[PDB]
Amino acid sequence: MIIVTNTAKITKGNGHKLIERFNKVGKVETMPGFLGLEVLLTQNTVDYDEVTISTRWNAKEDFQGWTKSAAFKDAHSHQGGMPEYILDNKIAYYDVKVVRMPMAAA
Amino acid sequence: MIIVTNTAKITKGNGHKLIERFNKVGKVETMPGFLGLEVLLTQNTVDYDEVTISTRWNAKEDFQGWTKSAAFKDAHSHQGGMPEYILDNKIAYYDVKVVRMPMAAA
Ligand code: HEM
Ligand code: HEM
Repeated sequence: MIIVTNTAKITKGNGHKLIERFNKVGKVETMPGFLGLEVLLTQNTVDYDEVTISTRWNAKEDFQGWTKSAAFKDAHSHQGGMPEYILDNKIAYYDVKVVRMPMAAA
Repeated sequence: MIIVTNTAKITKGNGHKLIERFNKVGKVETMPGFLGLEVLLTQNTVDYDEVTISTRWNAKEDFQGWTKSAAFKDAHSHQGGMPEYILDNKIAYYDVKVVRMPMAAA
């Protein structure tokens, strides 16, 4: 299981613009081995906003299948480019090593 | 829903020791409002290992309850510094803004 994150440093007060763009049903959710997408807003950021798009996958090849897909090319078409309010963008890949679920579900 | 993340930069090759410490049943899974814990290993880190412990909570109050509990005290009795392979420690808090679950492609 892997998580792929795209973390955007955004000019203060503009985070909500990037969140609104992901706040809708899309195509990545239909891909094989997709397990979930979440959008996070970092707390306590002083001079900027930080918005994280996180996607979780059975395996890296499932993510790679999506980035080759047509729907990825359709969802990376009319973006209006990278918005001006985006100061910095980091991408990271994580291996999930331990998962500990609640007792209320056990 | 919120996420609290502790990110440890570790001496390259020693990340498995921290992962191992969390690879067991603990007491945080028993806390009210706890929704899950996972441990991540960042890919393609050059000089070091990076291990992230992420915990998910229904509300900030639930996490606060946990940090005020005798279980958190006892787990953080410490009274002696961290292992020498732990180089740095960063804590972050996130608000979950959007959740998109897998969907049938039809
Ligand atoms: C490298 C610079 C990148 C920029 C500037 C960028 C920006 C954007 C923007 C503004 C959208 C809105 C269009 C839409 O959501 O339909 C979008 C689509 C999307 N991007 Fe990126 N992105 C980048 C790379 C990435 C990466 C690394 C991921 C990894 C998860 C990713 C995942 C997505 C997803 C899931 C969507 C939505 C597709 C859907 O709705 O099905 N993107 N991108
Ligand atoms: C800032 C300095 C910190 C140090 C030196 C530290 C150190 C430790 C150590 C050595 C353990 C081992 C106890 C065990 O394996 O159960 C532990 C437990 C743990 N710590 Fe930290 N910690 C720190 C902060 C935090 C914070 C702020 C969080 C917030 C989420 C956190 C999350 C956890 C979790 C989830 C556990 C395991 C709880 C369980 O197994 O029931 N740590 N801590």
